[PDB]
This record gives sequence, C-alpha cells and structure tokens, in this order.
Amino acid sequence: MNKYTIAIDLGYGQIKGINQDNKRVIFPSIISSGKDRSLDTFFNSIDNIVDNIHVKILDEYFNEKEYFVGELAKRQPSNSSFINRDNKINSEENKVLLATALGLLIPNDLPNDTKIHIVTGLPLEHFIKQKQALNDMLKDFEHTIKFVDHNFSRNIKFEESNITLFPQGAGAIFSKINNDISSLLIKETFIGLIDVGFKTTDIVVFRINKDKEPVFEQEMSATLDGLGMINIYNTMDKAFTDNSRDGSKLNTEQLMLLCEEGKIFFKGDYIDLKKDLIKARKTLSTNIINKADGLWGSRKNSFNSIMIAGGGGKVLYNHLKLIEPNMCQLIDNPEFANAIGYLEFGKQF
Amino acid sequence: MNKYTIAIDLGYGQIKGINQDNKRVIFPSIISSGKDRSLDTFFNSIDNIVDNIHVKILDEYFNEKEYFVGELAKRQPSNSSFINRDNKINSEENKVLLATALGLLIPNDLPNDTKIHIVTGLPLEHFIKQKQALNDMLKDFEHTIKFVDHNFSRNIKFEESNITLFPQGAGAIFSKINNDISSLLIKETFIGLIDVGFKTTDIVVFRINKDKEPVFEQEMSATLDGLGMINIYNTMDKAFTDNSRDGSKLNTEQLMLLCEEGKIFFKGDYIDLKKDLIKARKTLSTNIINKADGLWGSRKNSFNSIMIAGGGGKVLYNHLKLIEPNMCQLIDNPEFANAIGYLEFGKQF
Ligand SMILES: Nc1ncnc2c1ncn2[C@@H]1O[C@H](COP(=O)(O)OP(=O)(O)O)[C@@H](O)[C@H]1O
Ligand SMILES: Nc1ncnc2c1ncn2[C@@H]1O[C@H](COP(=O)(O)OP(=O)(O)O)[C@@H](O)[C@H]1O
Ligand SMILES: [Mg+2]
Ligand SMILES: [Mg+2]
Repeated sequence: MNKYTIAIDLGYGQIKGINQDNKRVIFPSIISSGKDRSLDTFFNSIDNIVDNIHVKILDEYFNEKEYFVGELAKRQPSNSSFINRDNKINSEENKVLLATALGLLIPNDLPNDTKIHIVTGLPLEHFIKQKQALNDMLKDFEHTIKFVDHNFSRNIKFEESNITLFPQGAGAIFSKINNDISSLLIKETFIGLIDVGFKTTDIVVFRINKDKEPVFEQEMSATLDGLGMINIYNTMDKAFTDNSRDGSKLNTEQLMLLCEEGKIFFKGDYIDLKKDLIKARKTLSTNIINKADGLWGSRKNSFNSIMIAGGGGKVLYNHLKLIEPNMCQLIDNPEFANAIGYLEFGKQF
Repeated sequence: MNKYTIAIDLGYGQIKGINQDNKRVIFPSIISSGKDRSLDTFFNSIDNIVDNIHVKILDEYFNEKEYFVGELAKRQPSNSSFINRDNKINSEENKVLLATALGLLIPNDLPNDTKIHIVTGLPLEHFIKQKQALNDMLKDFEHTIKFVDHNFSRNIKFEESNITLFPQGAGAIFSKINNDISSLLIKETFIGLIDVGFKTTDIVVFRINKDKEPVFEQEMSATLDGLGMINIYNTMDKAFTDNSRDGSKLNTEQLMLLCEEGKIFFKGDYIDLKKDLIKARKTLSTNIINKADGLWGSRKNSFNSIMIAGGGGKVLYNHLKLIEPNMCQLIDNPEFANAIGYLEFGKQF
C-alpha cells in the first residue's frame, strides 16, 4: 500500500520534525542517561510529552538503554555536553535523537505493511562528502522505541528506497514557495535563503532561467562552517566569567537560558549582560554580511527576495536586514523551513 | 576511407558549428576555469549538454585543465572578460573554444582511420594577412578532449590536407544559394552579403559574369573593423552608469542580457534604457549605410538582392533595410550562414 511520510531535521541546535499529517515536533538536541521517573509523576502530570521525553530504545540484540532526551535532558546536570558535541552523523547521540523524532511522529495504529518514507538532510557542503554515511546508517537503522510513562512503542527499521536525502535549505525555497513565488520570479533573477543555524550558517541561492524554472548555483552558495548561533553562546560564556571575576561558570541550562534574554538570575541577583548580547549579535550579523558578499560580487544587485530562515534568523532579522534592506523578508515558520521543505519536496516521490 | 566533415566558425561573439550530418551547435565564446560539478548535478539534471559544458582538455604532454566554457562560463563571475578579449587566433582561449566545437560535433563511434575535414574561417581582410597563423596552429593542434558528467572523450589531432580555409561570408552566398539564385542572377549584376558580426561587420559582394558565374570584387568589398554589435554593448554600458549616477556597473552576464531586451532588473527594480537601445541601433545602422556607400558609388543601383546575415542582422533587419528597401532580404539561418556556407562549399573537396 501507500508508504507514510515523515520529514526530520538533524540540526545540532534542536531537532525539527514534521509528518505527512502536519503534526510537528521540536526539542533541543540533548540526551542524557534516563532513570526511573515515578515520584515526579505523582507531583505534576506529564501533559505535554515533548517536555518530558523519557524513553527506552531497543536494538537488534534487544539491549535497551533508558534515555532522558530533549527538554528533560536539559534539566539534567549530567547530560550531553552539547557545546563540544560530536560532529559525526553516525554517532549514538544522533542515533537516539533520530529515534525520538521518529517516535513522536508515527501516529497510532498505522498498518505495518505501510512503511514510511523519511526525508532527512545534510549540510550543503557536506551533502556530497558525507552522503554515504547517513545513507548506510539509515540502512543500518533497526531499533524499537519505548515511551516510558505513556506506554506506546513503535517499531523503527528502514530498508532502502524509503530513505531520501536532500541538502539543508534546498527544498525550503525549491518547494514551499514554488506555488507562491510564481508572481515574484521573473527571469535571470536570484532568490536567496540564509539559514542561521546553530553551528553552521547556510547560504543557498537559485537562478531563475529563461523557462522560469529554478536552477542551482554552487559557486554562488556555500555553508559557513564555524559561523552561526554557537558563536554567541561561546562568547557570552566568556563574557559571564569576565563579569563574574570569580571563576564561576554557567552550566548548559543557564547558558542556553542566557542568550534568549541576556539576564541570568545568578546568586540571588540578576547578572546583566544585555550590552554584550546586542554587541555580539551585530558581530555575528557582520560575519554574515561580509561572507555573503564573498560569494556575491555585483551579483547582489540581481536579487529579488532574500529569504532568511533557521532559529537564529528569527532573533537576528532586524540586524541581518542590512544585507539588502526592504527587499529581504522572513520565512513563515523560521524553524520548520527545512522541515516543510523536506515534506513537500519529499512528496514528489 | 572517406573523411568526415565539420564546419566551425571562430566568431568572437558566439562559436557556430555544424557537421556533415547537419547537427549544429551554438554557444557564446566565453571560457572560465572549470571546477568540480557534483552538488549541482543532484539538483537539476544536465538535459542539454550545450548549456552546461564542463570539459577537460589534454595535450601532447597530457597536462589537462578543466574549463567552464560557453553558456556555463557566462554564469561564472571569474570568466574571460570578453569585451577586451585577445584578438590573436592562436590564443589558448581560441584553442579551448576550437576543441569544444569539435567535441560536440564528432558523433559516437566514428572509425578512427576516417579523419575529419574541418572548414574554418578568417575575416575577409585578414584571410591573406593572418592565413599562416591558423594554417600552422591547426597543424600544431593535438589534444584529447574529455566531457565531464557525460563520460565521452574525443581524440582531436589534424594533419595537413584535412584543414581548409575560406573567408568569412564567402561560401554563404557562393554556395548555399548557388542552386537557388539561378533564377535571380542574370548578367552583370551584383549580389551583396552584409554579415553584422560582433566585433567586425563583413561586406562582401560578387559579380555575375557573362557566363552567369559569380566572381569576386575585392575593391567593392571589405570588412568593417571596429563596427559591429560590440559598439552597442560598449555604448549601453556607458548608458547604464550614466543613468545610475552611482558608479555601479553591470557584469558580463547583465550586459549581454541588456541589449537583447533593454530592461535589466537592477536592485529590486527595472532600470529602463529602452530609448537608448533603439537610438544606438540606428546609430550602428547608420554606420553600415554610410560605409556600404563608401565602397559602392553608383554601383549600388546594379544590385539585385542584398542579403544580410550574422546574429546582428536578425536584430537590425528593419533598421538595416534602408540601404536598399524592398530589394534586400534576410538569409534563412542568420547565425549559421557562415556555418552552412563552410559546409557545402567545403563539400567541394
Ligand atoms: N526564541 C529564541 N531566542 C533565542 N534564540 C533562539 C530562539 N529560538 C531559536 N533560537 C536559536 O536558534 C537555534 C536553532 O536553530 P535551528 O533552526 O534549529 O538550526 P539547526 O538546524 O542548526 O539546529 C538555537 O540554538 C537557538 O540559539
Ligand atoms: N536574439 C538576439 N538578441 C540580441 N542580440 C543577438 C541575438 N542573437 C544574436 N545577437 C547578437 O549577435 C551577435 C552574434 O553574432 P555572430 O553571427 O555570432 O557573429 P560573429 O561571427 O562575429 O560572432 C551576438 O554578440 C549578439 O549580440
Ligand atoms: Mg538548520
Ligand atoms: Mg561572423
């Protein structure tokens, strides 16, 4: 019969997912060793399962391990360190996160003969170099998940011809605007997508041909490795210790709490770093202006709409506007641009 | 056995070619340093190889270099500058372009003992002065081409008695109309071909003798050096910067896009120069009227059919009509007049 569709993202910041039925999940990419949650169940009921993902994951040898994963793992003091996390796409940390995003997006009582076409992503520079790693790992993927405290398990095993690879930010403007940008694309124009990710910033462009079809410009588009939201969290971590003059250091929860607001509540008091937050965000925005113009010479004039996406684009939209003011806009769902783009352009097959 | 036939043109605007089997190619005369195309292969398939000519060219020392050549090189921002391109016929830029036109016109699985008679051209004033340059260079020509992304290679090496030189615009009306103009040539008449090329405009005539055979009039025919389509692109480039009043300047892609339409899409807006386009095309047409009458005194009355050809003749046919209205016509394939003329009049041998 027909095979199901689930679009997932493998972003180091936060795993983003959506299914065929437009139910979507989002949670930070943090795991920890799960332990038995029974006492805290009595105090506060788990209304939202996304907040409290305790999970059990089997394998082919049925060697289960518990995992605090996602939002609950951020509350744990022994979690994955997440600021020097492994960059390997075949890591067990990526294995658990991939299982969890599949766990929340398979609805109840699907037919077991009906499989799932899953659509994933790689960074745009790494889509050729690191292709066969995730291509073989998803072939190697054979587990069975178990949700503690909610008592529903899912079987997770994929053959070939179910998995599907598209680059990061590719289908976000290849599809998802293809019905809408027909009035906006004209001829010999350029559209631009700037995904401000956590570790790596994506810059991807497309040329509109004479036949009013998009086509890709690999010499006008690249992935900025080492430039992204992580440079803010790495800088403001140093800015806190220098403001402390004690050697005290925020943990992984306090640090990710910091650069959403800039005002951590530290030792009965707010330690204010609001000046260094606005300063470092312009510092990141400057290193996306000047790197866009490295790929874009006088070609910058020929654009018609620079879209931006990613989680970081939402918090930088005013500062990042000055690449091309009053032309550039914001995509509709800044996190789920890669998700919906993998969904619709994954529905081609 | 029988030796194959390929007719090529060496026009600075766009290389025009045709084979013995009437398969013909056309691409602009732009090269650039080729790089590895693998990521863009995944996005959009190369259906037409003429659009996406990535190529590898060996030599006698097997020193290969990659080349983005033709339409793809126009999309590159580091290409051959093409507005001050070298006029040398023995340049490496001419070497690569000559190899590429031979690459697309040798069909699959020809016998290696069967060679190819290639027919080229020189400008009509330069056919005597610059004869031995291309005559020796094609003797010096020894390479082996490799098409990336399509995986077919061709061996390219020519001895003497395969190469063949005819002037530009010569065989276009010497042959290619010789079967058809029998009803139109009478006696002591003049036929005229005006090739509006990119850099140089060709004016070539023929006298019909008493024996109803064509014969050449070198004092009634010359090549207009410095007059041609390039004077439009050089003028409208100045017209854009003067309309901008910013110092901004179009690149090689935007400039060649301009004077096919006159309306470049510049910084979210159309910068209109439609008035200066119609004005400069009459300015070029005036400098072909007055230069034709420099060679043609009261001899102008004795014509019977002024043909025009070249790429520029197609876009100037209405303005250039006023040399001799309602006598003058347009050749059938305005680009391939030199190509088919080199083909049939190259089939004499
Ligand atoms: N409301 C917010 N306030 C501050 N930062 C945010 C907010 N939402 C998202 N972010 C930042 O955006 C990042 C998420 O980026 P994301 O689009 O998931 O890219 P990736 O695919 O690389 O993980 C987070 O690391 C976070 O720092
Ligand atoms: N559709 C078109 N619109 C505008 N200009 C054109 C068009 N087709 C051809 N041309 C012009 O004609 C030139 C091609 O001339 P061509 O016949 O190749 O002469 P040459 O042998 O000197 O290269 C191009 O440089 C271009 O400017
Ligand atoms: Mg991303
Ligand atoms: Mg010509």
